[PDB]
Amino acid sequence: SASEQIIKQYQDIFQIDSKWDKPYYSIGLYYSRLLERKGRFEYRAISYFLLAFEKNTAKVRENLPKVITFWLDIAAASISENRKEMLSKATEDICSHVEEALQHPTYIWYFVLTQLLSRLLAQIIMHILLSLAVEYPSHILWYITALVNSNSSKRVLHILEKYRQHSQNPHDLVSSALLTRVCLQDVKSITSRSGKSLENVAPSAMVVPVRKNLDIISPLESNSPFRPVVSIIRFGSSYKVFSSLKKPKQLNIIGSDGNIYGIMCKKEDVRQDNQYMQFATTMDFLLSKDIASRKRSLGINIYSVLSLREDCGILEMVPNVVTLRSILSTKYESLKIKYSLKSLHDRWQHTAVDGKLEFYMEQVDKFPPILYQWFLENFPDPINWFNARNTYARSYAVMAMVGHILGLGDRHCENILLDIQTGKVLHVDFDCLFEKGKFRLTPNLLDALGIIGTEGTFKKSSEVTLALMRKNEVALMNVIETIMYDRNMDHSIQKALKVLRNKIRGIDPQDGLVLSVAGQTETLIQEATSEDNLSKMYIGWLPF
Repeated sequence: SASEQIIKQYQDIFQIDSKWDKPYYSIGLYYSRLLERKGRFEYRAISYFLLAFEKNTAKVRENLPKVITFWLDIAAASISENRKEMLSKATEDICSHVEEALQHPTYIWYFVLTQLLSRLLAQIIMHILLSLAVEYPSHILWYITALVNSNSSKRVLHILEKYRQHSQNPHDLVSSALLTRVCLQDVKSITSRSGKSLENVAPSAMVVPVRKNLDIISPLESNSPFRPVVSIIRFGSSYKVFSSLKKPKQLNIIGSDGNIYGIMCKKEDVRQDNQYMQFATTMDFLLSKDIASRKRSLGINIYSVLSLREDCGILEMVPNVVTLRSILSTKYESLKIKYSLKSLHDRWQHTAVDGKLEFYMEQVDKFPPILYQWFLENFPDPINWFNARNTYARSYAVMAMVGHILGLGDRHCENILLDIQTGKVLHVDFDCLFEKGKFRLTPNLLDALGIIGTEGTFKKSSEVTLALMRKNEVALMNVIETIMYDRNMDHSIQKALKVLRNKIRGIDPQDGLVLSVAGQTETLIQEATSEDNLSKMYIGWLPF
C-alpha cells in the first residue's frame, strides 16, 4: 500500500550521492520486483541500476540480468513497434547505457558478456551492442587475446553473423590499431587441429606454437588488485603426443608451455559450457559467502569450455582421474564373477512390469561391495585416508544435490568424476530433465563410506548447500537460467519457468507445503535412495 510512497522515499535522501550507496540498487531492485509480481514506466529500470555499478562495482549478479532487463526490454519495444512509446523510450532509456560506459570498469563485461553471445547461439537492437564489446576488448589487451581465443574460433569455421564476427575481426584491426592476426593463425590452426581431430610426428601437421594466451579458465576475480582479471598466466610451446580420440569427435592434447598441462579441446555440444559456466558461477558464489559454507570449504570443482565450431568447441581438463568399469570392475574382477556384459540388458529384457525388477539385481548384488577398499588400500596411513573420505563426501553431495536442483542427468559411470590421490567431483553433458524408463547411489557407494552409509557428512553438508540456495532466492535464480532460454528441446517446456523457482523454495514435489529445509534433504534423499525405484531403474546404468 506504499506503492506511491515507496518511490517518493527514494528521491528524498539521494541528496547524499552514494553515502551508503545501497539505495542505487534499491531504486530499480524493487522496481524490478514491482512489475515482476504481475511498460511505459519501465524506462526507469536500468536507468536506475546503471549509476550504481559505476559507484559500487560489486555484486556481479545485479548487472548479470540487468542487461537482459535493460537490453531485452529495449529489443522487445523495438519488435513491438503502447508499442510506439515503448520503442521511443528504448531509444531513450537505453541511451544511458553507452553514455555510462564512458563514465563507468572495462572488465565489467567479461563475466556478463560471456553470455552476450551465448544467449542467441540481434540486428534490431545490436546497434549499440558490440560497440562496447570489442572496444573493451582493445582496452583489455590481456583479455583481447583471450576474447580472440574466444572469438576467432567462430570465424575459423554459423555464416551470416560469422562474417559479421569476421567483420568484428575486421573492425578489430581497425579498432585494435586505432600480434592478434599473428595469433589469429591459431584460429585456422584450431580448425586444423579440429581437422586433425576430424580425420604426432607428421600427422600432427602443426609447428611454431609460441602463442598468446591460454590461462585454463581465467578467473576474473572480484571484491576480495581488481586488475587481476587475467592474472599472471600465459603459454608458449607444445609438442605432438596424441589424444587417442577415445570416443567420437573428441580431441585431448598435452600442453608443453609451463610445467606440464593438458588442455583437451573436444568436439561436442557448443552450449554445454552453460552448466560448465553456470556451476562455475555458483561454485565461486557459494565458496566465499557467509561462514557455514566457507567453514567446510565446499564448492566442488569446474573447468573451462569455449566455442570453436558447431562441433569443435573447447574444454579444459582434469589431471589424474579414473572412473567407470576400469577401477570399479578391477577390484572384484580380481575374483572374476565380473562380466555380465550385455547379458544383463538381455536377462533384464527377459522380464518386465513388476516381476523380476528387484530380483535379478539382487542377484547382481551378489557381487559384494568392495569400494571402501579403493580409498583404503590405495593411499595408506589414515591422515591421508581419513582426510580423503571427508573430502570425498564433502565434495560429493555438495554437487550431487545440485543435480536434482536442476534435475539434470542420471549419473551412471562415464559421466561421474572421482579424482585420485584425493577426492572431488565434477559433472558434465546435457541430460536435462525427463527420463525414459523405470543422483545415483548403489550397494558399494553408500556403504563404501565409514560404515555409517549416509549420516554424518551427507546430512549436515547437503543442508548447508540448501541453506544458501533458498536464501539468496532470486539471485542465482536470475542469471544462470538463461541456459534454459538457449536450448529448447523435446517439445517445449515453458512450465520450467515456475518449477524453476519453486524447487528453490521446495514447494512443488509434495504439493501441500514448503518442507522444512532439513526435511527437504530428507524427503529428497529418502526418495532418490528408494528401494524399488533404485532397483528397477533403467538397467543401462549398471544398477548394483
